[PDB]
Amino acid sequence: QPRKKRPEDFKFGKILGEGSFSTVVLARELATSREYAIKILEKRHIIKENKVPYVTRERDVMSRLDHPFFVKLYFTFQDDEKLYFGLSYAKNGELLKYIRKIGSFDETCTRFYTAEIVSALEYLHGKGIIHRDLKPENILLNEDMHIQITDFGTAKVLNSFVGTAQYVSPELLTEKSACKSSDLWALGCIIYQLVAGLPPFRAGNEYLIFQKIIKLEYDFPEKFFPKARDLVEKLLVLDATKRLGCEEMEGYGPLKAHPFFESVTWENLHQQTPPKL
Ligand SMILES: CN[C@@H]1C[C@H]2O[C@@](C)([C@@H]1OC)n1c3ccccc3c3c4c(c5c6ccccc6n2c5c31)C(=O)N[C@@H]4O
Repeated sequence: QPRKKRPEDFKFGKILGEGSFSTVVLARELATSREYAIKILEKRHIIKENKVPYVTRERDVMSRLDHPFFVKLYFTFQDDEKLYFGLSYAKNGELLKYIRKIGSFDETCTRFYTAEIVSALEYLHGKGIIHRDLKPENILLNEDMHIQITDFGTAKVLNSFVGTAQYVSPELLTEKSACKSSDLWALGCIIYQLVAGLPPFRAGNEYLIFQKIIKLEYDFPEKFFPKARDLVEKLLVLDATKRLGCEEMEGYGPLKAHPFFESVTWENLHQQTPPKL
């Protein structure tokens, strides 16, 4: 394998984002000119906050990801005080950004982008890994406009966690548990948000949001594409074992077979050219 890389091999640039225990900075490797998104974490802050298991799990899960719709971990290293993860750089940023720019997606884009996510989850769940905090802010877009799902610091590899309020599944609020269906629930929310322009469960604070979630309290606007609406209702189901896509419902075949995906060719999605937004 190559020599361990170090800080001096890069020319760090702008900050792409900040997390609670980390900072992601765009860096260009001097010897190759390649751009990487480097996640930086302070060893002391992690130990003081008892996050070692979390950072470790994050690195282990990312090291197993080998698919075009997911972030790729190219390398890691550390100096006396910090940990460095070398990640693939998704130049176009958050999907949420596009959602806001154009308000909402027409049908061709909703279908294309939902298909990529479904295809990514099928690959993720096939390795027995669950994200647990899937959302438009975590789904990035590469230079070609294909998705790049990242942020695995909250993943579970087949109850100690609750992601973003608006995307939390009901089982998480009434059992502290979570599984593949939790991601499918988040998927439903995301599909609803692509078509409507906003997530299904909204309210003044988290308590009120959690309240609507457990009572399955949301509704579709008049325009909502019929087939997408049907898919969403089969995803936003209170009983986790009744969601289209889960093992009890027989997996991904039935989900990918949904009428909404009728015209979709699942086989080579990352080869296809994305519809313009
Ligand atoms: C809430 N959105 C943030 C957007 C911004 O910073 C964050 C922290 C968040 O992306 C999920 N962020 C991460 C968090 C955890 C792991 C990896 C990343 C990451 C990558 C990237 C980016 C990024 C690229 C372009 C604009 C904003 C970006 N942000 C990130 C990243 C990236 O390109 N590769 C890493 O996966």
